[PDB]
Formats: sequence, C-alpha cells, structure tokens
Amino acid sequence: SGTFYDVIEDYRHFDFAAYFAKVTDSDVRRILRQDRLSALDFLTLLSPQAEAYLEEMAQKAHRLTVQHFGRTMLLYTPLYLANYCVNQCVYCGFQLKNKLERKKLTLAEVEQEAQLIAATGLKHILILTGESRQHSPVSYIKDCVNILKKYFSSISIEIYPLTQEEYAELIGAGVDGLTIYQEVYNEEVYAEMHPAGPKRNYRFRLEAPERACQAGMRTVNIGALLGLNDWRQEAFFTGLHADYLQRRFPDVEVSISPPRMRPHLGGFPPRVVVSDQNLVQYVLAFRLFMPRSGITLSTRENGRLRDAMVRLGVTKMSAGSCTAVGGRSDQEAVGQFQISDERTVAEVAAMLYAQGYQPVYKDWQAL
Ligand SMILES: C[C@H]1O[C@@H](n2cnc3c(N)ncnc32)[C@H](O)[C@@H]1O
Ligand code: MET
Ligand code: SF4
Repeated sequence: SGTFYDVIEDYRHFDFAAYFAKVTDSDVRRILRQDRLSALDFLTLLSPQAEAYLEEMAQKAHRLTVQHFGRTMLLYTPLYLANYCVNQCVYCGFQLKNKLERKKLTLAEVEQEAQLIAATGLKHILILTGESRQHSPVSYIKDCVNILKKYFSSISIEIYPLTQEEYAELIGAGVDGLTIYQEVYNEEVYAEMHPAGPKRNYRFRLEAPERACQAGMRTVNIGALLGLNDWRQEAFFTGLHADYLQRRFPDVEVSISPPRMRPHLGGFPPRVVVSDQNLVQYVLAFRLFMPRSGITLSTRENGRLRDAMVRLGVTKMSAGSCTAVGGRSDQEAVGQFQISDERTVAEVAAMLYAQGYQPVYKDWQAL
C-alpha cells in the first residue's frame, strides 16, 4: 500500500515471545555500547532481561537527551474545545453512550480560555475535540485556530483523523503540530476497543500521521494507549512507527508519548497493568533508539513520578491541564479522564528550576 500498514502486515507473523526467549544479558550490554540501534535492538531493550540494566540505560539516556535537548523542558497544556462524539471508545469519558453535558465552546469562550492559558506564559497549545463533524467540523477548528494564533506561537491539534487536504487546510490556518494516538496497534484488540463509529477504521487512523506529514505538518506526536494490550509489543510498534515516519519524512520532528489509562466516566478497566518501571523502561529504551526524538509526558502521571523522569529522557511536559470542556471555569465539568498531576504551569516550572532544568515555552529553545 506504501504506508505504515504494510509494516504492520509484515509483523503479523512475528513471534515476539520467541524473540524474547532468545534474548540474553550479553545482548543487552552490547546494545548499550552501540551508537545506532536497529528496531529489534529497541525490542531487546524492552525485554524482561533488560530490566537488569535499567541504571545503565538511564545513565546513557540522560546523556543523549542533554546532548540534543540540553537541560530544558518544553511546557504545554491541552485545550478541549468540544466533547460531542459519535464514537464508542470503551476507554474514553466522551464515548457516545456515556451520559454527560455535551458542550462546545463559543468563539468568545475560546478566546477567554486562550487569555487564561496565555496569562501563565505558555506559548505551545494543544487543542482537542471529539469526533463530531456535525458539531465540531473542520471549519469550527479553523475558526478556533485563527483566534489562538494571536496568543500562542505553536498550535497542535489532537482531533479525529483527517484527509490530507483537510490537514493542508489546517496547516494553512496556522496549525504546526499533530498529535494522534493509534491507541492499540494489534488489529484484533483495536476492534474490541472500538466497537462502533468511524474510529473503528483501523487503517485510516494508522495512516493519519503520514497524510499529515505529506501535507507539510511540522511535528507529529504518536503513541499507544498503555493499558489496552501487551505493553511491550505496543511500545515496540510505537517506536517502529516513529522510526518509519522519521525515515520517510526526515525534516519532520517526530515525538512519542507513553500515556497510561486513567479512571474515566464509563469505568472500563484496563486489560493489562503497566507499572511505573514498565513506563520508565519504555522511555529509556526509546531514547536510546531515537536519541533526537521528543518524548512527551502528560498529567496522566502523578507529580512524584514526573519529577523522577525529568532526568530520564522526557523533553516535553504538560502543566495546568484540564480534560473537560470549560472545566477551568467549572470544577464540576466532566473530563475525558481523570488527571493525576494537578500542578499549575508555575509549580511545574519552579520544580524544573529546582532540578537544574530550564523550563522553555517555545520549541526552538530546547538545545
Ligand atoms: C486524547 C487521548 O486521551 C487518551 N485517552 C482516552 N481515554 C483515556 C483514559 N480513560 N485514560 C487515559 N487516557 C485516555 C486517548 O489515547 C486519546 O487519544
Ligand atoms: C479527544 S480524544 C482525541 C481526539 C479524537 N477524538 C481521537 O480520538 O482521535
Ligand atoms: S477517544 Fe476521541 S473518538 Fe474516542 S470517544 Fe473519546 S473523544 Fe470520541
């Protein structure tokens, strides 16, 4: 097909358990000495055996991150514009069958929240909507982007997947970043997590980052939703997808997120448990695989864990977040999921200073 779905097809018969069974401690030590890592060297760093070398991995991953990013940490925050959605994502608080107050911000409410967020010093903003081309079509997001570009120098979207021409229209309006999570790369698990709605189309969402990069998107952020499937395999396909995009679009800045499932309206329990050490090994392994790729850490993680991971390869953190439409002015507003780190921008910035890190607000200052 000429997309990343061809790579997924080539790994449909890959025996991950047989590969891990062949991994030894000498394989891990060799890879820690290498300059460049193949996709399977990355898979070897995700292995149970590699847990014996997490200290050595963190030592090297910290050095690689300082080399390409300096002692900086880019800050951003999400802005939910609307929560209308036709999809039935079992893990999400905005799924169609959930009962909540559906709301879409007027243009004046968007500008007011933009002023509230800009008053904290943030220059990077990420906007989100549900999948509802009737209540939040591309034209609506285009009008919001035009207001937001008065306050923020970098606007990223995390919305429903678009055609290449739709992305090109939003890039022309001032969008410079794309965040889209494949959620789960296993097609069988994906079908169970998405029983109804256009999001059930596995290929259309898998190929969204490419259509965006072809339209000229500057940066793309991807990731599997940790908790939905075998985490090592999902982490591997996130790195493989990141590597595929970076080799295909050498001028695009490719980043990943390792978001873990959180409590949410609906109450769906995650299929597998992902521990804090799993999350650390994932981040460390990916930093060694792609040393120049950004690694975003959201407020799904608690403050103490995010403070530990400042020195572990994370390059972008959210602060002062809110997952509800208008929840910054309404404490009873229902969010997409429950956040963990409730710290403001200022509290996160003051913590970073205390660790010897420079909080930055524009992405070109990370060096
Ligand atoms: C905006 C992103 O938030 C993630 N997301 C959706 N539902 C949840 C949840 N219950 N917990 C944590 N993250 C979630 C999805 O991966 C979605 O893409
Ligand atoms: C608000 S969830 C993220 C945006 C969109 N609904 C998606 O799942 O891709
Ligand atoms: S994850 Fe996105 S598409 Fe799925 S129910 Fe939530 S808002 Fe809708």
